[PDB]
Amino acid sequence: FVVPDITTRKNVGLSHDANDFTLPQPLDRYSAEDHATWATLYQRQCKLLPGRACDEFLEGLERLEVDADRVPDFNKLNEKLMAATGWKIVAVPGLIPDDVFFEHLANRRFPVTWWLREPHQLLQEPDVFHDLFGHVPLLINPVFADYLEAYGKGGVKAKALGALPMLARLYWYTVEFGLINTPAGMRIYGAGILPSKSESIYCLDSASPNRVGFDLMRIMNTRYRIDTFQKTYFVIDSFKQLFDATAPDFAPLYLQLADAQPWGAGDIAPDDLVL
Ligand SMILES: N[C@@H](Cc1ccccc1)C(=O)O
Ligand SMILES: [Co+2]
Repeated sequence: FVVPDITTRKNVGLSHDANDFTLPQPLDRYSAEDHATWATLYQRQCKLLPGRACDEFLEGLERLEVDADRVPDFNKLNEKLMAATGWKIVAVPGLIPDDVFFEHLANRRFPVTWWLREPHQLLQEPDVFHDLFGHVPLLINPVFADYLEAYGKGGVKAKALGALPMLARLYWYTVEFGLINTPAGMRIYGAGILPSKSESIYCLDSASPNRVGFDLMRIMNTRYRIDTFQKTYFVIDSFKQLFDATAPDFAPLYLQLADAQPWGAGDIAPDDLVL
């Protein structure tokens, strides 16, 4: 049997723009159970993350006043975020079209899935805990925020050249699953890792995954999988290094990559700096 997925179930009776796919955050749809689920996830992660999350992330939670005991009011958070870096979050029903996503980032709007996972499934699909808790705190960092805006603006060129998957790989291996080295050890900045109960341990503690120095061409030539822990994590030295490394013209890189065989998710390339 085919049954409606969680995105369809959660958005019953609600609407989305056919242009920018936003809706006002439906505060009335959050149950007591949702706020409790948020509180449980928030508590779990805030216990686990010290000494694992990069310090900028944990500071962002505090400076944005991300609620510990309820699903945050997006408008209230936006007061703090707009003052910091001129960004705002917008509510979306779930996954949105790539062009809309890029257009949002290009305009300093970060799309956040409004609804929350059920306590039964504390998942695959992005929810508000992943999108808000995982992605938003680093937007208070001006270099990271500029990186996301630049990434957004880059969507037009990528789409024109049939290279959106190459940009998607870059996003995945930085914004979603990135690690950052520090003198105190490796830390986490990827939004896919920070909300997780188990990958946050594995990515720093396990001998299994490869930890490879960031390399733009390598990353855009590297496949990924969505339903398993990462076999490779890419490591930056700073958000500045990441912004600068991604500032050159990607057009000739895309054309060269278009004609190449990509690395598998678990491969170590000949030129990898393995850490
Ligand atoms: N430099 C890229 C744009 C981009 C910036 C930052 C991240 C990703 C892409 C281009 O020429 O299109
Ligand atoms: Co994400």
